[PDB]
Amino acid sequence: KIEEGKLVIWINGDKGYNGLAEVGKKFEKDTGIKVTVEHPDKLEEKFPQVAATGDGPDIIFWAHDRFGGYAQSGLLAEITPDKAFQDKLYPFTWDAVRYNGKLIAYPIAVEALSLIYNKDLLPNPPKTWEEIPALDKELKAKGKSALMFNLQEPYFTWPLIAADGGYAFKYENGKYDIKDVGVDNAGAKAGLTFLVDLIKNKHMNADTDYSIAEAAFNKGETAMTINGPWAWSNIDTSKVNYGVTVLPTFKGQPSKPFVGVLSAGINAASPNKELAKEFLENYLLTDEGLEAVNKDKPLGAVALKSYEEELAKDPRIAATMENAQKGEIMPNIPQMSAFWYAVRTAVINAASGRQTVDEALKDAQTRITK
Ligand SMILES: OC[C@H]1O[C@H](O[C@H]2[C@H](O)[C@@H](O)[C@@H](O[C@H]3[C@H](O)[C@@H](O)[C@@H](O[C@H]4[C@H](O)[C@@H](O)[C@@H](O)O[C@@H]4CO)O[C@@H]3CO)O[C@@H]2CO)[C@H](O)[C@@H](O)[C@@H]1O
Repeated sequence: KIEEGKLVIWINGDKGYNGLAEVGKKFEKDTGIKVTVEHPDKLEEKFPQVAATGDGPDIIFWAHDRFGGYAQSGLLAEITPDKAFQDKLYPFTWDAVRYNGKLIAYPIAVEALSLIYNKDLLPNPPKTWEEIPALDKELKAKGKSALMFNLQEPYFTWPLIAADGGYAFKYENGKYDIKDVGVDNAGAKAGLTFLVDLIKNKHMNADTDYSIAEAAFNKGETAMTINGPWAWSNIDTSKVNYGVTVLPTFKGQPSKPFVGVLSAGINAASPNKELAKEFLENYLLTDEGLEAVNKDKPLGAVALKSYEEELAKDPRIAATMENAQKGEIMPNIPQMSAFWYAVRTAVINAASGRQTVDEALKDAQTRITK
């Protein structure tokens, strides 16, 4: 089901697909081949399924953490750029899309969660997690709340779990040791207990998801939320007077978000590798290609140095870079998806009272290490 002569791109629904569509149109305008951009639900799970058949998109966008597993299944072409092109992007973004010494994708953007706050309702954001219960009780007196964020997805809670010492896989020599997993140590247990105490004492609800939290913030019902740059767009249309700052510390330690590098990989089963390379290197990864996407939903701190130089004056980009620096670049090993599924279950079970914190995280460590 090759087709040929066209490009099909999958990208997640939260990202600037309509912008990327613009960039596709221009490529189609001066090259003649059509580019259809789609955003299937559950594309990152679908990809290893369809592309296994020899079908699916020519180009697949997702954070880099999924890209080791795809590479291990031989689903991605090795990419090949001259030293000149490589010099156009930041080096650490290349490291993230290397699997077994090979490059498996092009880096586009560096993503890190920030604290987003309603300046009108809250001139100074808290410096610490510990001062959030008190802040909530003040605000509830006026029918507002302190903080709502998506609790269904472990990506949003990880920064608190990691803060006092939790980790995914220990980095040994050049390897991650997949048997040394830090989701059940004292640091992780401290962080998840805190969150669970926030819910027990009605400072937020176990059921809050991405939509609930986004609506509460953008209507001015909650003073704070935790999200990444793709969310800024929807806030601007609400005209809420917002700032974007460092995440609060916990026990004196910085919150530590897992940093994701938005990457684009070429399906090894594509009859269109050359057209794919062309589109990416010469259309998308230019100041003009990147701004068209950014205009639709912001990318974050972008991998292309020339555009980042223009973006870096923005205090939002500055905050994004400050949280990224306190955080850690995710592994891209195949075991990352196993990690995520276990942790997701642990958080949801702990937050809902189905399990104690200690039970939840012990299960997760057992599930991850086999
Ligand atoms: O089991 C039901 C759930 O399973 C599916 O979600 C899985 C994904 O398949 C895994 O890849 C992983 O997801 C990670 C993701 O790989 C990682 O990048 C990060 O995702 C960010 C993204 O970087 C960022 O750009 C923005 O889009 O937000 C994403 C988080 O929403 O974190 C994810 C973990 O939160 O793990 C999940 C299970 O957690 C399926 O897609 C789900 O819809 C389903 O709930």
